[PDB]
Amino acid sequence: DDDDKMNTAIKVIHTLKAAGFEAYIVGGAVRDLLLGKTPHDVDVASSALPQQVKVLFDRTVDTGIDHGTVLVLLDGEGIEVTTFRTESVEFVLSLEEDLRRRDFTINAMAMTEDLKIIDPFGGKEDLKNKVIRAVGDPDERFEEDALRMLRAIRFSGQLDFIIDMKTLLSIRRHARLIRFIAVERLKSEIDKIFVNPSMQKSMAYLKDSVLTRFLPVGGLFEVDWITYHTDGNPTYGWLYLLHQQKRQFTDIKDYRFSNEEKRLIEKSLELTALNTWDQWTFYKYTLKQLEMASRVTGKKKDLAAIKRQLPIQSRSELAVDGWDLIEWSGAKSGPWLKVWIEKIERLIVYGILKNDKELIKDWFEDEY
Ligand SMILES: Nc1ccn([C@@H]2O[C@H](COP(=O)(O)CP(=O)(O)OP(=O)(O)O)[C@@H](O)[C@H]2O)c(=O)n1
Repeated sequence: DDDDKMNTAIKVIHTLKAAGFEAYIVGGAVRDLLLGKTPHDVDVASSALPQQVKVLFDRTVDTGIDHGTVLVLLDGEGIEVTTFRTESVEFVLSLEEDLRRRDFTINAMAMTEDLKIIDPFGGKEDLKNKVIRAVGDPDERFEEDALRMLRAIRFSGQLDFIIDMKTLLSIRRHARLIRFIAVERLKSEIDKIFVNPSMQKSMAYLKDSVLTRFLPVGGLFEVDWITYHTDGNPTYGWLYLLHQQKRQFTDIKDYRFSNEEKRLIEKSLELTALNTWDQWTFYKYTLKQLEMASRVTGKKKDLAAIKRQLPIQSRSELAVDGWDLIEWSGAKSGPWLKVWIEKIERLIVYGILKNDKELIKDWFEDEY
């Protein structure tokens, strides 16, 4: 491989310890190393306080300082250094105090500079058995942050693990608490589930855990997911969900999509409702919308080639505009222009009228 994150984190730990502080790799990096995977991120936990970290490193980003977190920039990587803490934020004085309030045992391990695993809650055994289990009392972990309930669902698909039975029954009992979680955090976890492996298992856990009873419009996630295959874009999960149920975008708008996301969903839904697609269809809709609609209805056409082979790609290529029509018509500017521009546009897109000012003028003077 060519990873640098672990190496950089080792250097960060070394500098922290050279200055008298304790420092360890924590979080998913430890889980990933034990799974033989290359970590996406490597967090460091330290007895150093944020301003003490800033003294030791030339380049830091300080946005999370209130939470105890300094981002250390080193060797072209960024390592998050967080003081021992628990969230609710309270700084604490030992590693174990920090670890004992984390969500799941596989996420509550630490590793030293010398590769020793500190695993007070059996993270290694659960990792080996492929079990997502809350640290300590699950009722406690889920009251501290109800989003953890949904995180457990997400990890089951992402790692192909099961959810520990006691933990899962705890989620069932506290699923109501999900109502307090910012919808942006909910959407972020669901977007991950939609692109992760084993997503059908994640969706069955979502239902079995009772989360679908209390998530915003939670019942809508209970569709048949067998024929869903992610395209790497979480948006396709939301469109698949709606299409399977013959529902419209407004039914999921609680999740606070961006305008472009919403447009992509709404336009794709339109395409799936349109009986037959022709040149104007391929002209007016984006490739991304055409491809997502094709994906969700099961078509496999070579969409890109059809769009590319149209006479023009967009309105900016049109050889005529409203002010040419004002000249030829002798009429004052008004909404009629858009009507007539579109007539001309259609004729060009269907390859009937040449995209040529003088020939469009001929057509117009004859039609008007
Ligand atoms: N609610 C939470 C959120 C986080 N944590 C703890 O913070 C660490 C970093 O999570 P993180 O959010 O920074 C990345 P993660 O979500 O684990 O996915 P990835 O590693 O596959 O990229 C996790 O390992 C948990 O121990 C927690 O105890 N309760």
